Amino acid sequence: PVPRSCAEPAGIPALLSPRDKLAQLLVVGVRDAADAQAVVTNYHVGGILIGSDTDLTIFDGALAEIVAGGGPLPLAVSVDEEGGRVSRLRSLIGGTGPSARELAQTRTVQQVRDLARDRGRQMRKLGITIDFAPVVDVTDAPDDTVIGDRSFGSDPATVTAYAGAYAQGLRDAGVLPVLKHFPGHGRGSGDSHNGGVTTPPLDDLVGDDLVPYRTLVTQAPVGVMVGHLQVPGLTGSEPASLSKAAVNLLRTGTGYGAPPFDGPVFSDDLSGMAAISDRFGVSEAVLRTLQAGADIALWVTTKEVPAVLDRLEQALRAGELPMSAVDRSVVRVATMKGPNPGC
Repeated sequence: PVPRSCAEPAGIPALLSPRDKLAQLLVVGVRDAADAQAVVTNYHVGGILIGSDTDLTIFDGALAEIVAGGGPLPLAVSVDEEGGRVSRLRSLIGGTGPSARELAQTRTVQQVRDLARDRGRQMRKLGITIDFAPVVDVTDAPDDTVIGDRSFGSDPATVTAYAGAYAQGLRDAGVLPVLKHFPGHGRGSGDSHNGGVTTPPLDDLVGDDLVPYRTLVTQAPVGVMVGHLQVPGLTGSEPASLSKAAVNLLRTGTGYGAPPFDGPVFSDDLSGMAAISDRFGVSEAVLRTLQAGADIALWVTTKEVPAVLDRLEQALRAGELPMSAVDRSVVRVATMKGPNPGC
């Protein structure tokens, strides 16, 4: 029972208990209407994910009530909608369409902006507020590989032009675009989803994989998703999503030729991906990613939420996580969500 408020984002923390502040930083995948309604009513999570196993009849009237009942700001609703091989809402917004790789080869930059805006418009009518796209990974790997045709090209300038157009299209329609996967999955050693993955050395990334970010992180609003990527010279054997050194590079920008970034930062999926779940249980993974400076801890099921919040409250009392860090992220997510209607 968390009532809506007209307070400005910087002040939103004063309104909330510590448990509810923590809950604002969680985004979870849901099974259906009932699962989503229960997790929001009972635990007050900041958002939900329309994931691969989500029953899409949730859009038929259930969602608007679920959103209407949450507080103190509008519930976040997110989805994987890249097009081609990754298009959760294909049944509803006009099909998969072409892949990213196919787009950059067969349509202009402006036509790509057109398509993103139309698809984004249809997504916003359904209730979507966040799309985990565009991919800004750079690669020339085969179509069906883990990134493959999900990439706009093998050249950074090409990716900056086309991923930039896609993000602007979504932004045109009032949907938050999210660049992924920082600091570059395109030449990773494998698939994050069933094992540990390493990038080329940091120096190589700075001159190649990271170049699109230098200009795209400045075009607000925009989020950034950090991959489960081990980076030589930056993170050691820790995935980037759990590494404060990696998030700090994103925050400062200087080290790869970018201005600083103060927008919302998302972990990649913490539960369903072996790169994390081989080494960490869910509540420990959530603690780590918030310790790193991520604002949103993301995973694909609801059942872990009571345990996760218990562990995070423990971390607060034992000093494993300082309240200044929680408050700073709560302000970022309020800013992302925007004001309540009626204010």
